[PDB]
Amino acid sequence: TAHRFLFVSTPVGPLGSGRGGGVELTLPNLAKALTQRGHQVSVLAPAGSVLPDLPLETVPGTWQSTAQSHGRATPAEIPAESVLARLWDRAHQQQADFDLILNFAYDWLPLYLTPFFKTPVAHLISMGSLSEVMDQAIATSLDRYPGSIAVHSLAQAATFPFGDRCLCIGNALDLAAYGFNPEPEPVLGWVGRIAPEKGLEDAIQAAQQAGLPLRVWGALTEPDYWQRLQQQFGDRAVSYQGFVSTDELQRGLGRCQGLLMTPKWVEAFGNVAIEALACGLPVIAYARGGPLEIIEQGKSGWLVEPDQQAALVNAIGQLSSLDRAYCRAQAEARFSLAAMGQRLEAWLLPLLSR
Amino acid sequence: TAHRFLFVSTPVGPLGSGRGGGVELTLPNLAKALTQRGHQVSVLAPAGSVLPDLPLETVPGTWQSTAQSHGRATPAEIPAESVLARLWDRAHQQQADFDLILNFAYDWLPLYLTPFFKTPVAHLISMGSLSEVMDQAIATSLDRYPGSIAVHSLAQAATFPFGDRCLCIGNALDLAAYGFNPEPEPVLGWVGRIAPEKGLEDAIQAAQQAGLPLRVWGALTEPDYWQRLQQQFGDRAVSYQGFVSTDELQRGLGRCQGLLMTPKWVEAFGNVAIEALACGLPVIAYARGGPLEIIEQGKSGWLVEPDQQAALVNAIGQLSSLDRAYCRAQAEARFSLAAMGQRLEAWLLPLLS
Ligand SMILES: O=c1ccn([C@@H]2O[C@H](COP(=O)(O)OP(=O)(O)O)[C@@H](O)[C@H]2O)c(=O)[nH]1
Ligand SMILES: C[C@H](O)[C@H](O)C1=Nc2c(nc(N)[nH]c2=O)NC1
Ligand SMILES: C[C@H](O)[C@H](O)C1=Nc2c(nc(N)[nH]c2=O)NC1
Repeated sequence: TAHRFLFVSTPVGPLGSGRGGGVELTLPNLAKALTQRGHQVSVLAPAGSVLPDLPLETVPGTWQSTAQSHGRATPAEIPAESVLARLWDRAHQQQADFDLILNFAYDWLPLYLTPFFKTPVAHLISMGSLSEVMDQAIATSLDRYPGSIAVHSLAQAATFPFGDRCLCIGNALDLAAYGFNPEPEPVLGWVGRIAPEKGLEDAIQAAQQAGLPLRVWGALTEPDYWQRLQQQFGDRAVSYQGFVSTDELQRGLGRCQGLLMTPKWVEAFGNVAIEALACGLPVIAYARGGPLEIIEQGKSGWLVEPDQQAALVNAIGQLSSLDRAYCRAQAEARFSLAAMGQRLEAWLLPLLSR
Repeated sequence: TAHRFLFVSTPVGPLGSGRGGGVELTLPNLAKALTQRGHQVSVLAPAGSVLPDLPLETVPGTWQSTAQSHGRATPAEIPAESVLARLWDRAHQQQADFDLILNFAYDWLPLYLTPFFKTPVAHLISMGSLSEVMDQAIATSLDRYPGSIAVHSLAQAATFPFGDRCLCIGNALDLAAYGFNPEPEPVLGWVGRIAPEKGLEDAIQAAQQAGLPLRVWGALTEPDYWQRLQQQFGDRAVSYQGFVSTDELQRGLGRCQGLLMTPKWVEAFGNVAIEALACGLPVIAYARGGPLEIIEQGKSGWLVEPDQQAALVNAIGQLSSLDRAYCRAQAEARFSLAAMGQRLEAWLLPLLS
């Protein structure tokens, strides 16, 4: 029997701006996974948002500040004109139009509201543990609503004390949108929000030492940090490609011999890793966080000692030995929408009948 | 036509502690105003709250930081282990046991939560405008739920641009606990924190120029400040008579010929003037804020130019122009539990469905 789902997006910025990071890819991909199984999905998101094909409703208001820019004792914050508050008021108004509401925001409010809704609310947690108030809000929702919380990786789950009670769903891509490129140019790629946690400094330095140009795609979400990188490395240290659509990303990224992933934080998953593999691009990453669950050492990439420049330079030197077709094959075997649709249904359907 | 109400207290501290502020007096007095009319009132409050005579359930967690400590653009905040959040989760769980829920907290969350409740929620807003996020939340609940918001003073109300749509329910005391003293001693009273920047020097200086000792009730935190006062004004100018518990306050304050109210504008809202009037003590207050609405000029007291010693002294010299019995009469007509009960029923009963 087909069901009706409402997906409520992240409040940090509009879908398509890049402010929401990987959520802006994950949400529509999970929506596609369900619509391909016959369900109806609608989306609620901040004003300015764009989404192909699906019903979308947008709500004006002030964006949430990013959780990772605050320390562990920070209170939850609700700004004047908050888009997050507005989104949840609207969800509540329309709750009887859906069988289940799926929250994508790493915020206290929607977790707190869950028992205030009649319709069931489930939560996909995008990041590892960041704050006491969030840890507690997730715990409480789990205590009352077992099975209602999903995560992307076991490494992510292990950052929380209750991580074994979270379901790991991994992630998936719309594989039809990615072209396999068997013949790369002698250049490296890096893809991400241009934000301190992503460690772009490390990748610039490693590419310069390896002697290879670095092409950078990503949203300029932190203009102060971007100017600091310019101050340190100069304006000609990276070739900046802008923030681009999935179709432009996959064409550009496919041309690279490898994707460097150099996060300062513990990455929960890292959509860009699976996007690279989908284009036949091997991934060099630190052996920390989600990439440990994505890459196969010496087959689809390199997992190197965290935070060591020499290891990254060495890995760059061993890209030519990896089979790009193998990377692509791994993407097809593991990261399909069809398989995600199965995992979503196994997660969400039992929450409808209790 | 009796109903069952749930009162949810302020999250700034327990009831009985002093941190609850004016809510310490207001919530029990409004509850009595309703229980004396045959309704049932239960209370939810933070851990450590004490409230004789009413069903009371307490909730653990971190106190909310005071709204006045934050600037106008600051977001609403919910701390880890928030007592405010826990209060409202617990109210929601038990909402079907009540006809109406009355919020006393000057906080974003309860206003926002109002449409998530099936049971009606009303809000008694205790302060004037302090932030954008609180102002907008009150506006929204007014637009969606006309008549659902009350204030204590017509002024506080005017600090908001939608003030005209708030109901003023005024203020109440348990007048049966205050004795009328028709014959005072030749002394003046002052009630407040006994701390710098509270206007105490202004009052001592005026009483002294007028030739009367000053008796004070309140909290002392800095004994060095007390010594400073004694050294400046002489040890006969001012004396400490107690703290502010109702029985000690009513016994002591009624002996005064007048109460001097010399607060800074921030703390210029209301309560102690009605305690004075309830004892038959006329009030001499700076002519700003809450006292403008409470005192009837030249009848129950004198409203004077702020920060001017000559205006206090002139007023003190005209305390014999004022009828103590009339001060008490005004208290019984405006500030009784009976009169508050009437205003509360007028406010809250139309909101029942
Ligand atoms: O030019 C770009 C650069 C990045 N991205 C997207 O940015 C997201 C970054 O997500 P990831 O999970 O790698 O990191 P997060 O930002 O969530 O920490 C990925 O989904 C990319 O597809 C994009 O659409 N266009
Ligand atoms: C990085 C992750 O994909 C996502 O960009 C984020 N979501 C959120 C965030 N911060 C808040 N407060 N809420 C979110 O939904 N920071 C980052
Ligand atoms: C003045 C009022 O009676 C009461 O003392 C206050 N309540 C509150 C406050 N601040 C917050 N956040 N919430 C309250 O309920 N400050 C003062």
